Amino acid sequence: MQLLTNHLGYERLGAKQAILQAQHHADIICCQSGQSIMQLPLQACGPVAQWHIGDTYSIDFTALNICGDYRIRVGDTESASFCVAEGLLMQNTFSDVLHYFKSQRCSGIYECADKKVPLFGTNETVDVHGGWYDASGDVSKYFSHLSYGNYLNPQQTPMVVWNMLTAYEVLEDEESIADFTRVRLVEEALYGADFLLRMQHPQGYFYMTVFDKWSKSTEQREVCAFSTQDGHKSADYQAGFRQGAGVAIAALAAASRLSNLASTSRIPQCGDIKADTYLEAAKKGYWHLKEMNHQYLDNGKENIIDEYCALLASVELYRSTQENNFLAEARMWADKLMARQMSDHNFAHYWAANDDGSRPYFHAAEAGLPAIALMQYLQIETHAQRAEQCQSVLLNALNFELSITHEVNNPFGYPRQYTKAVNGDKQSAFFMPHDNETGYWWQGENARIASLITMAYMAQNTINDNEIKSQLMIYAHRLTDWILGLNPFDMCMLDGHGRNNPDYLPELGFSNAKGGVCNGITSGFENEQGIAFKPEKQKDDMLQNWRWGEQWIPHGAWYLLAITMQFKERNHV
Amino acid sequence: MQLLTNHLGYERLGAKQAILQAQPTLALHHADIICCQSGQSIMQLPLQACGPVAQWHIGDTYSIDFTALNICGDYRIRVGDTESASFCVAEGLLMQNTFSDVLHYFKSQRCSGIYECADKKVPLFGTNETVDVHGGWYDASGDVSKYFSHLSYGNYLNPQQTPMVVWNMLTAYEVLEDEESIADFTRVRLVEEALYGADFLLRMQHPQGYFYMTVFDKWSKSTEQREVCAFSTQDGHKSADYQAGFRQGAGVAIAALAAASRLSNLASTSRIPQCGDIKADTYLEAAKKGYWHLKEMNHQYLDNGKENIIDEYCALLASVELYRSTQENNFLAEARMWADKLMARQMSDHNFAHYWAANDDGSRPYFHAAEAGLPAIALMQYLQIETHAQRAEQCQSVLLNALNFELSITHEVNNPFGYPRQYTKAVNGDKQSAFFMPHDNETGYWWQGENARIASLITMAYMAQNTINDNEIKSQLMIYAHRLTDWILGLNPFDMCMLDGHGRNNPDYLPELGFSNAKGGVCNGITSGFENEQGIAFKPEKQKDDMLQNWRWGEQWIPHGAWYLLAITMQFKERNHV
Ligand code: NA
Ligand code: NA
Repeated sequence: MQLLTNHLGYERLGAKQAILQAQHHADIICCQSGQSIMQLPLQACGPVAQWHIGDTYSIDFTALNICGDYRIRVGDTESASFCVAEGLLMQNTFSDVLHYFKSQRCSGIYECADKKVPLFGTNETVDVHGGWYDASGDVSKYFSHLSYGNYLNPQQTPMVVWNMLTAYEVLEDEESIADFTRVRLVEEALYGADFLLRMQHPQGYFYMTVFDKWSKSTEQREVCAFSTQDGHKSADYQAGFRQGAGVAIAALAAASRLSNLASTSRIPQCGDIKADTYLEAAKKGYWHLKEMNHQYLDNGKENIIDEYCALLASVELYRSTQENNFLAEARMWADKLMARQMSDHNFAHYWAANDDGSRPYFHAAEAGLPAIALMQYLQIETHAQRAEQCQSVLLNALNFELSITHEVNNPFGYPRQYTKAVNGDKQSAFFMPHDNETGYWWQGENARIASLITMAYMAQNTINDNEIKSQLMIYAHRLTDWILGLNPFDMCMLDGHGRNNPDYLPELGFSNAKGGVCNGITSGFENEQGIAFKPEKQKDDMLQNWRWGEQWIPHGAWYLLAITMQFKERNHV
Repeated sequence: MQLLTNHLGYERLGAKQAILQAQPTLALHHADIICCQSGQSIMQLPLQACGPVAQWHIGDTYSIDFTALNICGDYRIRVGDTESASFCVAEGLLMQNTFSDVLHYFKSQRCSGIYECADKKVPLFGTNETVDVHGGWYDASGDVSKYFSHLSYGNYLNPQQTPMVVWNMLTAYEVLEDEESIADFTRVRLVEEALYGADFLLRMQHPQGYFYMTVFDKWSKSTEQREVCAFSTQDGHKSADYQAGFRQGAGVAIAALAAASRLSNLASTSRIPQCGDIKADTYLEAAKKGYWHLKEMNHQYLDNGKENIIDEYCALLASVELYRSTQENNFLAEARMWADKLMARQMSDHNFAHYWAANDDGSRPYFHAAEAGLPAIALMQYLQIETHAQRAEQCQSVLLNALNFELSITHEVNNPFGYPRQYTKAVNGDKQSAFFMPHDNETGYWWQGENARIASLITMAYMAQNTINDNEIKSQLMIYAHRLTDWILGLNPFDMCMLDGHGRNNPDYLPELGFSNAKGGVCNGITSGFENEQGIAFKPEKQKDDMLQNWRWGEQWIPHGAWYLLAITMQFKERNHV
């Protein structure tokens, strides 16, 4: 018998569960007392897919709202201690995540190299210094990659910037947040913004990547795109809306607006914030891609990823300029994005990746973004009928997430998805399919998980359905639990907190950093109905083991925004 | 009862203990060491009573010596029905588990953003000139000011700050050079951090040759208030005495710049990825210029105009490194002059033979909350260059006497935790031995936990392994170094690991004000009682919420991490020492 909990703890007013894996009822013990304060029943749950973890029971101790330290006991099996606190993850983890970013800033010989990096295929060198190393084992810097697969592009460095700026605005009205924390957060954000400036060519487009073929050599760093697990470079480095650039424009436009917030006047300053420079870059990049986008896409065709990224761009540009043309632009993108919601024989209201819905949208970094982008758009849409129609597509999208998550036995509340392999049919699953358009790529989904936590909390201020809001709060707390150690490996994936933190290749000097988040758990390597983390047969194989333990900056950025949204909503019952 | 252990664990070879806190009245007489994986006891051990400690009032304690355990794995201690937490026995343990995190800690504390923007044009106190002193690291988890040193008005308390970080990193980089199991990417990270620091040292040098003592904001976190200055007292009154004498960081800064200039001698330097060349000549010329300028001016920069032990250990480092980097006889003559001065600081009185004196007649003993291992470490550096047989033997006699003194004073009284003791004197008190520095001292306010001091004495105990010729002393120094290491990592009466991110009960500083401790960093730590100097305290109830006092315990400060990083690197070098 093992009692699994969130290794850190539970938000004071959140949904609260533990999972017993055993082949009784449960006590909740006050640590300070040593004595039982609740006695609760075990709800039986079936076996999960082919995870082969035995039967499980959940214990629901949501009603506990007393701040303290507690333990769960069943029989003579005790969980580890965990904490219940208001603002628990804000209080215990938010600072560490900023230090993680500052520790990952491109610096020393790499920063020196990146002042004079060549454009692939040419001898022209450009100054693209700044930003962050992408991963605990990769000093390359990315807008996105996997572009040659079309449907898999993750938003990388730009997403970190937009997430931090958006977190900063959310915290603006929080009295218990200190101005020094604002100084640190906006610094990391504008540091990122400054790199997004340097990644823009005079023509207006942004570079996709500064890539060294994973060599760690300064001489191999080049502005390029790249494809396959062999990292073959190409000259197709102009970033289309889905290849990072839409989110970069969105982040730049948000950055230009900081002087709208009272804290920006109050905190210490030096120089002035280059506000107009950010805004002009965002506008220029935007009108450039409305001219050039399709020519930058590998298959020449826009898909749901373009549409949510361009929606964020045009929305932020509208908030930052109040120019009617950007509201028209946002309406245009929102209409397209809403039309990706489609129904078939398996699901009502799933998200389509392509035009006919034959390829469902699923995304290991950012599955919450279609709904997130719609919520952002809802903050600006004053047309009552457009707002109403959008609310309903947004409600169906939230319902679809809950519904597919609950379709099958799922004691952990792992957010399920609708996927398709290249030689396979559409099907619901826990984890992304391994046979996809990249021909190799799949890994833990912590960023995707945190993007869905972010969507669930954002919905609290957006929708009207109190029942759905309720189920979202619960969904959000269990996805949070998974990342923080309530999973079958009893493993906290936020480094420096909880137990069993995994490492990457510290024997080779590629160690995971405190405050960072790793890729995480996948299906099995041979059995895609299985579950795995550093499975025995691949654990020592360097061509494969990065799928599990390596850290990657989008995980940390989406976790940062997730916990900031949790903090906003921490008292909404 | 409670079983206290190193929260992380024990280096595979050498001294290992746990401490039991239990009633005087304990019927039990043995401990078992349990293998976590199987639950089998693999060793059974006697309990040795240690007796009460000073006026700590922690009750009775017993030590459990499981040094004989060499077998890698996870274990716990059991006494009766009481068990300790689990811990690891591993070769290279702290290197494997903490080194990378301490480097990420430094990179996380680099001066950046608006503070970097301010420091490119910071005013010099009392003038209308401004200077570009950007770079380096924030001094503390609650202080974005940057320091060579401070407490200069107290004369005997100056701690080596930013410069010590750079010398410690460079010294660690060199020790690691012939370690096959350290990866080159680690070397890239460590030399980056060290040269980042050395670059800041260069910007801190005035064209005349002296270094600025401090870039200080009166603790305000205001960009405009930053200013090159000295300051004094707890109110931070600024002044124009910002020329750093040898003891005010400048001697260690010269040592660091001279060590930096030599990195091209190391095979790794050519091997790792390049982006142009390290500024070797620039560092060496600055070190020489700074050195000769203080040979002329030092006395004028000192608050009482008189050098003391701290000038002599810092200037011994400076001259030893300049000799190493130049091979010029000139610098070996300097180093010999400084060593002769430092050795003459060892004195005896009715309490202690061969204590260290801070002033000329030994009426004020040397004690130092950041760096008490430095007199012996400087002498060890010098022994590395001294070719003359009689000079070496005489210096070895003084060193062995100093190592014996630290072991004697630590073992003078009941001391289950092996806390390194020291010989102190309050401004209106007599010389006496103690655990913790005296609260009534020349500063009129300053005292705090001693982690950097603890790690400098760990560093001294491991450097001795390669320097001295006495096996029995080398052996008691290994034991001492291990217990010092335990204290920092949670084998203490607070059951508190003070390396943030590792172990349990990590303390914070003022996170509700946005001043959060950083993972990989080390806090000040434990002190005597606030009212009772014979007691022990860490965030005591009466002062825990008082901001004029609570910085003494939980705040992080960069000397602690930097001395911790060197201490574990010297342990790693000596890990196979049979
Ligand atoms: Na492209
Ligand atoms: Na001075």
